[PDB]
Amino acid sequence: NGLTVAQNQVLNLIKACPRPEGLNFQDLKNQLKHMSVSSIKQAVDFLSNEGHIYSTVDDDHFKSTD
Repeated sequence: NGLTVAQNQVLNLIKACPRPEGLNFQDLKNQLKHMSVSSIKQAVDFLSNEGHIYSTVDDDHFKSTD
């Protein structure tokens, strides 16, 4: 899909979560234990800007764009 392994790791987790509130940054850290905070943030920022994910009504959680 053009995304890097890191970007896909983050996107796949967000996609795989059907909960209405989505995943927060702590959830990402907890599930991507081999990825640094900076690397996760880098991937999230990219996915957000590209439009693959968005921040929910709650200012700190992430969901996949349908």
